[PDB]
Amino acid sequence: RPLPVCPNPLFVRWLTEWRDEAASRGRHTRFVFQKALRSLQRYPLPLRSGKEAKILQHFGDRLCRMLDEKLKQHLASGGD
Repeated sequence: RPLPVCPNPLFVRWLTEWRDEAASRGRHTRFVFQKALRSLQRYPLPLRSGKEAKILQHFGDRLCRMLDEKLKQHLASGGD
């Protein structure tokens, strides 16, 4: 929604779109994107870095790494 109520990370939409694609494609990573996304929705801190996602074991180091790499790519490319 266009309502900026609750600072939801750029990580939120990524975990949402990857899990959504994973539900349509049959990707097994759908489950790891879920437990990460649910953790973020119950966590009142806007994760700006994968360093901040690292403390959350629900994500895991692989998940935290992907998010931080994507955060880098997006700012560099404008979109994605």
